[PDB]
Amino acid sequence: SMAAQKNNAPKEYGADSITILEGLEAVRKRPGMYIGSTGERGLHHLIWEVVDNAVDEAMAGFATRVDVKIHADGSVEVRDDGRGIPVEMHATGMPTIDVVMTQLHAGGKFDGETYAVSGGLHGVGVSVVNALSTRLEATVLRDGYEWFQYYDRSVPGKLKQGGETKETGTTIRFWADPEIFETTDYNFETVARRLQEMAFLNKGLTIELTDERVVKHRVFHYPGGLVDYVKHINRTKTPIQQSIIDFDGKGPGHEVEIAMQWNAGYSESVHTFANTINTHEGGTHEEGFRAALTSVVNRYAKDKKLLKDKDPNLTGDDIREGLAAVISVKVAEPQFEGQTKTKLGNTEVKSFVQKICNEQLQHWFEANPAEAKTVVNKAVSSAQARIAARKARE
Amino acid sequence: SMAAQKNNAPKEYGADSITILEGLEAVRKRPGMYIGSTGERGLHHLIWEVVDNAVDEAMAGFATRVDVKIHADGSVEVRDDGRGIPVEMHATGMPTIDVVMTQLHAGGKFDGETYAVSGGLHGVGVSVVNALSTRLEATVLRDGYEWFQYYDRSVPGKLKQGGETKETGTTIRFWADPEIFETTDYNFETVARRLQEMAFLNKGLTIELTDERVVKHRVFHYPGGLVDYVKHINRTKTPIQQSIIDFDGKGPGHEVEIAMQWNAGYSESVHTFANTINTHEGGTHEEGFRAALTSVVNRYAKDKKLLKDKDPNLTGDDIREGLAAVISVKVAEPQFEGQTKTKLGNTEVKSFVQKICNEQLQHWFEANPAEAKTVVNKAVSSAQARIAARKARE
Ligand SMILES: Nc1ncnc2c1ncn2[C@@H]1O[C@H](COP(=O)(O)OP(=O)(O)NP(=O)(O)O)[C@@H](O)[C@H]1O
Ligand SMILES: Nc1ncnc2c1ncn2[C@@H]1O[C@H](COP(=O)(O)OP(=O)(O)NP(=O)(O)O)[C@@H](O)[C@H]1O
Ligand SMILES: [K+]
Ligand SMILES: [K+]
Ligand SMILES: [Mg+2]
Ligand SMILES: [Mg+2]
Ligand code: NA
Ligand code: NA
Ligand code: NA
Ligand code: NA
Ligand code: NA
Ligand code: NA
Repeated sequence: SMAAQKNNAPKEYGADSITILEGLEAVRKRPGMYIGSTGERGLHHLIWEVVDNAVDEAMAGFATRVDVKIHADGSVEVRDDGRGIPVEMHATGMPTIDVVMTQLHAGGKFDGETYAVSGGLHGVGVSVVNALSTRLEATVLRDGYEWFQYYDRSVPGKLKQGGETKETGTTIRFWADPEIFETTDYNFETVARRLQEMAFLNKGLTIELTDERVVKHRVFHYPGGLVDYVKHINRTKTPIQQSIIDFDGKGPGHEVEIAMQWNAGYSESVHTFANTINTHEGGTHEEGFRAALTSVVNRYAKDKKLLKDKDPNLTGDDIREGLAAVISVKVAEPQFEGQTKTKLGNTEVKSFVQKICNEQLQHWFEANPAEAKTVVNKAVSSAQARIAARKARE
Repeated sequence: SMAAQKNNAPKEYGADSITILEGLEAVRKRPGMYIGSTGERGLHHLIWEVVDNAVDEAMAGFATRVDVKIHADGSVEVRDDGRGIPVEMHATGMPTIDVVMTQLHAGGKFDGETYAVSGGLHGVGVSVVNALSTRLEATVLRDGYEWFQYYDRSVPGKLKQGGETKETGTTIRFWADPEIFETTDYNFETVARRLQEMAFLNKGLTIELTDERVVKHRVFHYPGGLVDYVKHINRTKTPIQQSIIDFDGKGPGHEVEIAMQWNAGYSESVHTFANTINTHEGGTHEEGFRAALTSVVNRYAKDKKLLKDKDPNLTGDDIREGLAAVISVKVAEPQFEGQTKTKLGNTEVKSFVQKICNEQLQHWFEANPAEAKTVVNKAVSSAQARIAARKARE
């Protein structure tokens, strides 16, 4: 109708249509760019960023312990006994801790001088936590003293010098902003799972988790490393072989350890990591591993006549069904996909991991006929049963 | 030995250990944050960023056509007939096009005034393309004239006014930097696949692709939209039902269209989108869809006695085996995971999509017993065959 008609022509698209966000404004306006979502997944990312920085001190050899506490007030506190965040004035004229807390693309991980091998690389993590917290407190033990700083809705207060101490390290306590997050209710089992991974990947490290909100205490320390991680993955799954396969390899700027064992189950349990970061969606290290494994198993099965010349090749899916594996890459110059680091991008890590897996898995299969035969049996007998059922579909 | 021993104690960790990168320096130093990798996946991301901006003009209703050309020199040229990038001086004192090409977190998509619904939201895309190109040229048709700008290793030259024209729009041509990328060899089929998706999702839009490097020409225009996308997905897969299921729903700040059809094959072919962006790793819209579908099929199968009361429930995997589906969400305030936008994060979109799918799929199953029975048969007979084979494993 005439009455319904409105003056609703679109606004002019000009220079003033283009807005520039300040750094921390960009985190608050577009948190998904940095943490994926403002749901449970993104809330936990705040813990990951702070714990990753403590783990980076451990990987450098300075930290031996990470203490994580979820306080009754919903704040998270992460303590390490590493070198401490510098508090001396930065060239920019603020305390160095204020630089990292308030500036994007600021940090000590843009070269290999401070951390040779680190999960950190963007200079963003702790600034995101500050941006998306109503409050952040830091206690740094350095240069013979305690140092205290706080951030009030991301804005620094005045650095305060405390008492004398010979200890060094960093404590970060943050209050996730309820105006950003749909929930601030951390999941203890989610946090325990990730801290357990970090301990399995760093067999010298101890991590302690305490939840004071009204199991509330775990200690994570696994001197048996990736082999014990696979034992843990297979604990509910019934191993179909007595051995855990474990090997490593080294190239210019990169190393890999792989542990793996097949079970009686129908799930793929392949966990991939770079510099302790959980690359949930995989990437070049997982692709190299998968390529090698499918090649070695098919070559072995055909050589040993376990696969008929007629029979189609075993697929990656056929082979990885019932596989538990951990792939841990150490890389001087990681390429991660985004701040959530879901994938390793390094093109050179694909051929490196593929090469080491090809060599080590070919050797293992050749040297272990009884176990190799059971694994090939599993992969075949499954594929064969799946096809016979599919052909009986009416 | 004594001779092997070196003065290799680590450098002091102080204020000068902390470096701040300029914006485009951060893209060149850490391209993975923005494009995932410097391999083939990241190279193609440069095309995606430029084409997404043209698609955003089409979604706003200003552009009708996107022309993509891969030149013999390895440059990519993207033309749209939208409003043009503003060239007038920005408040910051440079031409507005220079602001978007040189500054991170700068753009017209931080509110809904310029673009109501856009894949763009970070103000980063075109600055990444510039940062990772040795050269970028822009031709803007606006205000009665052609305007020309170039960027030389990301640095703007002087904006030049050209001839008169009543036309409006934007052409971007960029030369991917071979010092950043392991390969600059674009894959025609990779580009064709993505442009085809954009056309299926925007049934009024025409996209043309030309490859002049020494099939070299495609036109993408699909007035049949998501229904014709599903027809295309199932073309090699043998539909097991005569219908394509197609429905939509609307809520405050969001809409969804879903088209789906089951086939005789053993693959899941579910493609999910938000504001035309391909959310390859899914997210809240895919989770809502999956939850609804598993609920509706199990409820239907039990109500109709197609599943014995004894029988275990059909799993999501059982149900989605042989499923072709397209989920297209339109959202005023998208939350994407990272600049590669692999996942939709919006918590409210999960319950929205789940609600619409629950209502529309329950209705479709009830109204279409012959097709519903065949789909349940497929899901059961498969699961049943898979289990019988697994139990015959020795
Ligand atoms: N627990 C810590 N101990 C010592 N130094 C730390 C600690 N946490 C942060 N830092 C320093 O602060 C810098 C900034 O940290 P952060 O913002 O998390 O970025 P990053 O770790 O360098 N990279 P990323 O985490 O990938 O964004 C680090 O590079 C260190 O130099
Ligand atoms: N083809 C185009 N036509 C008109 N305006 C454009 C075009 N390309 C870019 N722009 C403008 O330039 C701004 C910056 O673009 P870009 O750097 O890609 O960021 P964005 O599209 O806003 N967000 P994102 O792509 O998610 O980083 C856009 O928001 C528009 O205002
Ligand atoms: K920082
Ligand atoms: K921009
Ligand atoms: Mg960090
Ligand atoms: Mg864009
Ligand atoms: Na009107
Ligand atoms: Na580094
Ligand atoms: Na210390
Ligand atoms: Na030495
Ligand atoms: Na917007
Ligand atoms: Na136009």
